[PDB]
Amino acid sequence: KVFGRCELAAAMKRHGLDNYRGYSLGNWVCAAKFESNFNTQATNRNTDGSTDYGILQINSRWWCNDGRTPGSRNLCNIPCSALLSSDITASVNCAKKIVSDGNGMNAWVAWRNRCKGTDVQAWIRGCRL
Ligand code: NA
Repeated sequence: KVFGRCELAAAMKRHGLDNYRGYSLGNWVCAAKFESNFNTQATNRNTDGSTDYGILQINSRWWCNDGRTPGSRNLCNIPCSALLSSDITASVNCAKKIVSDGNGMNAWVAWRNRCKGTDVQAWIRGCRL
């Protein structure tokens, strides 16, 4: 599923991501924009052989099981495929664990490089929330 900007902002708000660990909803929408272009089916292979999955490009090194990332963990206790669902519940629940891990949203390199410190409220501007 390719979400619309305001459609995804509403789905993230409904699942409790708005101001989760102090990160306003525009932060999460901005991260999803640059990670996946709002596509739940986004995948990216890393040089290390891990894979990033879904709207927030969650990695198999730590967070999900894909059966093909040697030495990895599955801290969200999900198959990585769950992160590609049209239903963002697995992505959001796992993002909550990631952003609680110590480095906040820096865990998402695209958030640090493209969202951090910018006017992230522009990502929810005009959305009925
Ligand atoms: Na894994």
